[PDB]
Amino acid sequence: DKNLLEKWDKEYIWHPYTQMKEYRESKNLIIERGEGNYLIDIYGNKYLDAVSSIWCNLFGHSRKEIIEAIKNQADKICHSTLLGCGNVPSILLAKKLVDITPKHLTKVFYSEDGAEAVEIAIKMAYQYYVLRGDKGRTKFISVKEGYHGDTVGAMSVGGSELFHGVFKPLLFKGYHANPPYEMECLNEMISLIEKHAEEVFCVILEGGIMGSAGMIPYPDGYIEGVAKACKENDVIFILDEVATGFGRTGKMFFCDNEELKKLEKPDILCLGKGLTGGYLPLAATLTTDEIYNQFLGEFGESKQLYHGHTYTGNQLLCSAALATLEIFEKENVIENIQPKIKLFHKELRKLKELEHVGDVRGRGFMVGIELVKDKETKEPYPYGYKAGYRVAEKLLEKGIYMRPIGNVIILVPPLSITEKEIIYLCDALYEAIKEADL
Amino acid sequence: DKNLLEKWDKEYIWHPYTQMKEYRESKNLIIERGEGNYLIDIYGNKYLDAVSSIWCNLFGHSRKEIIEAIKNQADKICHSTLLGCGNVPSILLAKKLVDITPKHLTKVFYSEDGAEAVEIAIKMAYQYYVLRGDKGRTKFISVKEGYHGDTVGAMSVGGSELFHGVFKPLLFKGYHANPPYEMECLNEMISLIEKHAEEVFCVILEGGIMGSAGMIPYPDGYIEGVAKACKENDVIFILDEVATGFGRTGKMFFCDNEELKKLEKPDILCLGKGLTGGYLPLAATLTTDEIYNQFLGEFGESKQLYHGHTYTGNQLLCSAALATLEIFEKENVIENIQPKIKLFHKELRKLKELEHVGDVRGRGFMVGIELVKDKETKEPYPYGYKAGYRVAEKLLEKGIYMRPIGNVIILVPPLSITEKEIIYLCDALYEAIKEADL
Ligand SMILES: [Mg+2]
Ligand SMILES: [Mg+2]
Ligand SMILES: [Mg+2]
Repeated sequence: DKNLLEKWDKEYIWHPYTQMKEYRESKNLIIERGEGNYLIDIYGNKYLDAVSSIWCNLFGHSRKEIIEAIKNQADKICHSTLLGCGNVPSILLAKKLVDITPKHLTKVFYSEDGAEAVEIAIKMAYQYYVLRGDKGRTKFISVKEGYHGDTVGAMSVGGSELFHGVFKPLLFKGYHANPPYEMECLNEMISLIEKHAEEVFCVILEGGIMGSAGMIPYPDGYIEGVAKACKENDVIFILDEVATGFGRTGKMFFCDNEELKKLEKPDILCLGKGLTGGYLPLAATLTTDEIYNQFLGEFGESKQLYHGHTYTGNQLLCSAALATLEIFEKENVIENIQPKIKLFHKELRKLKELEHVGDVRGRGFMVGIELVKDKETKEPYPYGYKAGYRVAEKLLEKGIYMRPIGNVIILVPPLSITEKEIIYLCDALYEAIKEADL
Repeated sequence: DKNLLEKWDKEYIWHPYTQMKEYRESKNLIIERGEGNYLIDIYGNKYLDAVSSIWCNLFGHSRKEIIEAIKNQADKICHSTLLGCGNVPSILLAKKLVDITPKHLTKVFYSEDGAEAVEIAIKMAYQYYVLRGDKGRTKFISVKEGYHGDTVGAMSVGGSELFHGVFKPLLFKGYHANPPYEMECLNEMISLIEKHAEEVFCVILEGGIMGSAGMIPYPDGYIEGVAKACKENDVIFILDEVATGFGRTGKMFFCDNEELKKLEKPDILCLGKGLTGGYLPLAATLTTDEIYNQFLGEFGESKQLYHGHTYTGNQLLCSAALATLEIFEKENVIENIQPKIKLFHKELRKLKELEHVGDVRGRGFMVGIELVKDKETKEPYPYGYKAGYRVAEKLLEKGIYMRPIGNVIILVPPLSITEKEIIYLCDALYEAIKEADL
């Protein structure tokens, strides 16, 4: 009963990232099923998933290989532990993950969410230095507006003042450079690394684009310059590819970068979201043997990483990821998305001419369109104006689901998006921006 | 394949809570499938899952309703967002969760792991008081040896010195009473609540037993007196039932307690592990409307809880839980386990006679058996001696999988354990303790 579902949703669920007073007043999408690149609501209406269910869905909502891998695994066993035991799917997947990532990344620690992968990276980096005999390395370096998740460790190293600023008494402190967007901003970051090296246990950045800040790319050369500064100063470099990993930027991983490979950076890579093709929560933290080796010794020396929740390496999670990686290989996904990305960027250029479009930016299939009140001033709409949501409302009427962040329209379409869907998406966005009350 | 699986396991996976030096030297259980209460390894050998795959498995490894619920949901859709949208399974499950928990707990915020549920509880409690206009409530009260998970927020409020003590520079600070194990100890805790009330955003405890500390029960009346003290002193009380929820202690939830119900405590309840019957990572944080309502307002007031990772409310996770709750209701689980728990406790009594058993304690199906070098002194075995693992080795020869914590043998059997399996288990433990080098 559709009216009951709507009522129960508003009565019983406290939704993530949502002002519930407004959600309870509106007619919200309630999804019942999915086919291809489309979410289907309880009214039977179809919406193109233009943000990939928040940046995780790679191949659509009815991809048979991943669905069948889950069902086949559930007929064997859904979960048994990695605490002092092993399980088959987690072993096969760990080999695949080591093999598809840079050669210096050789060890796999599993978790469920990108934020937990980052918490684990933080704890490994911190404890590495303690075990290695370093003293006083209790701080970190990151960037303003960076985002790594919403638990306390993730929030500490993030720079998301709006989301996490209220929690400052609970966060551990470090240093934040100005948003990365050679350039004055690289120089600023190198200077911070050089100044604070001996007091810091890591530098952490996202994989070449700041997602939650509104899909802003790091300038070319930026991550490579930071990595080299980390190497020159004996600081661990953590790259968070929770959103960028698995093809979204046009490469398999941002860190598939000859210069980073040459530097053997990052020392720690976090993965999540698209790892399972979007169907289940798995994440991974991959490290160098150098980091792993510090935690080796006799049991009674108490040097092991005392971390790991219940469902670490769960077989259903790992079965979805195995199927995902198998798709990558068998369908030559990275080569096959190249004409689609090229078409997407070509189809976005006309948005630049609209009166309320300040900036069109991003990398591959991760794009933001920044709305502005005045093109020449660059002046923003007030937060309370919900300019991006005004655009989202118009897109919904044209059969497209888009979630913005503040003034930034976000497009993170599935790798499976068709050329026709791309052309439709950008033509609909053009009209939507014109129809919105801006 | 078997030798390669073993090699890849040791080569590529950094296992949770495991000294990898030692794991790489040993022959470790690699699980391939499950049937009923038994894990089946890649050699085809069967092991009774006497710890329920680390305290999550409720009904065995081949429970058709849960497996079928997962498969049926995967044919509709595996995942769409709860960020500003809804999905059907999460709605049906949220109503069921509200309905089966105490009546003052009316709202459901989903996550993947119990540690995240506790981080969310922390953040809700903290931000509640900021929004309500209170100043300086930045500390918490908990207990020494308590355990809430391994992310930074969970570690801060936990009291697990061995696991998390090295991370102290990254943890936010508070007050820890002495382990609840007795009126003297309740009075100590109440006094701390009275003393620090206006500077504290929560008191957090486990649901009636301290798991990771070695299955030590809180005395009867302890939780009730703390809850009453929280009510009388205007402090939020968070109860972590991640391990105790869904029948393990003999009741559906520890907080199904007439006194706690009358006090309308706890204010926030954390659930996880057995929620999905042990098959997938789902967790939930349930709260009162009082807490939820502080976060209501207009969008531009920015009062919403800016928390929620990608896979919040995932349909596969929620489908497993729906099936789980349905089993509870349709098979009258809580009434049916009562003679089995009584049998279990009766069959453990003989262990008390053995030379190296210091203590047999627990609640329902959560039991610890504390090993000691001298029964007269109660002196422990050194950490490095791994006395519990010595016992685990002998149990493994008898077709039983048990994971200890230091000197404590842990038994957390599935709710589906048969009377025959219970008698087998306790007789084998009796012999295993005798055979071990203690
Ligand atoms: Mg590699
Ligand atoms: Mg055209
Ligand atoms: Mg309730």
